[PDB]
Amino acid sequence: SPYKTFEVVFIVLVAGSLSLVTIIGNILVMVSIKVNRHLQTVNNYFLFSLACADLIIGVFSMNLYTLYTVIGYWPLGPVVCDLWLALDYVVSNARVMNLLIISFDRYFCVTKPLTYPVKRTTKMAGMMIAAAWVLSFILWAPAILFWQFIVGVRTVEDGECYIQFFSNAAVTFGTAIAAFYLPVIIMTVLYWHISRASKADLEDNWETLNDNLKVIEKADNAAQVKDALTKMRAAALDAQKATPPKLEDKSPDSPEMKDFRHGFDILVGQIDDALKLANEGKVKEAQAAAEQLKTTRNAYIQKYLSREKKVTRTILAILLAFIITWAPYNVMVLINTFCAPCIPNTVWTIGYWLCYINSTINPACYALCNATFKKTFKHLLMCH
Ligand SMILES: C[N+]1(C)[C@@H]2C[C@@H](OC(=O)[C@H](CO)c3ccccc3)C[C@H]1[C@@H]1O[C@@H]12
Ligand SMILES: [Hg+2]
Ligand SMILES: [Hg+2]
Ligand SMILES: [Hg+2]
Repeated sequence: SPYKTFEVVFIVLVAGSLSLVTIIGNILVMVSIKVNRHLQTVNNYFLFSLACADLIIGVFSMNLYTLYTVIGYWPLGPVVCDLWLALDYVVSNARVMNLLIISFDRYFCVTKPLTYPVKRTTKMAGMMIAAAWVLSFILWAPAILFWQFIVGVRTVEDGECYIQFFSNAAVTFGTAIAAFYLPVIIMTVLYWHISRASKADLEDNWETLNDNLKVIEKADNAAQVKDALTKMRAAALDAQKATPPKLEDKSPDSPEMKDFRHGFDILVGQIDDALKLANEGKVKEAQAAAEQLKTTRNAYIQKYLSREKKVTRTILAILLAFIITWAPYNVMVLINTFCAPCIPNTVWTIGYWLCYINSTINPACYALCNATFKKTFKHLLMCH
């Protein structure tokens, strides 16, 4: 049997690789926040706790589950089985309520801007996270570890490992409704109000100008400099015709409004001088003209202040990675209520692993898309 042996070797290598990636990715996130004060924001306190739960899944949950399935039975005894099940459900429950914290915290920043942001400190973020881990422990740990003593008998036979009060299929489904389906519904409606609040005009023109200015700096060919120069110049004219939040509410004839438009008139003059050199053949000099643009922009940035579009996109990615990876297991629980043979044990293992995969791809939802995390990752990996 040369094939059944290769499947075991393939599974061990794939499981060990996923566990290793989950460990490294989440440690890099947690260490980056600790060593860089620029990453010590309220949002990253919630991501630190999220990466903290993902690290426990990669270290304990993934490895103990791989040993369980490869050997074919539970070899570590009943005590370690209860501790593993309790740790798995508490850490998972803390993740779900962590996503609820991120969703509600973002909801009150767009619906209560005159009240909530001033109440949004790292001490409040630490208390909400601490309360989430305490509530998760109280909900799952005593029931998983001590239900056998309440009923007075341990029905989990030797070599088996499962939650004892889940012997009733309807009980498992009620758990799926309260611990997964209801939270996902809440996070979906919360995001629906987030994207509708994002869907005012001054932030859209200034963000387009700054984003296309970076594209010129890191452009590989001549098509990326032409598209960025035109789309930025279009956004610069729409940002010039509008009035910024100026002090004292000054008329268009004021020296503040005249010099504000004059700052954009200098920028368009340098943009067309960069567009010229890009067509003369000095595409490298047009990229050197972007530094002159960044100087003029910085010389007249005192009239303006938004990365909130990226923040909303980041939350959606974190929520979708949670829904997509945890949905297959929960529909198996639903089908299990009326047809247990409809879900083979191989399908159960796959659905259980997909939930673990949520911890693997979670850092890639935000860390590999944020400019500050990338710079800190490079610094953590270079040899001093
Ligand atoms: C570690 N898991 C893979 C186990 C199986 C799944 O369980 C669930 O999806 C249920 C809701 O049906 C759930 C339990 C606790 C917290 C959140 C969800 C995902 C997580 C959770 O700890 C268990
Ligand atoms: Hg941790
Ligand atoms: Hg933790
Ligand atoms: Hg992702």
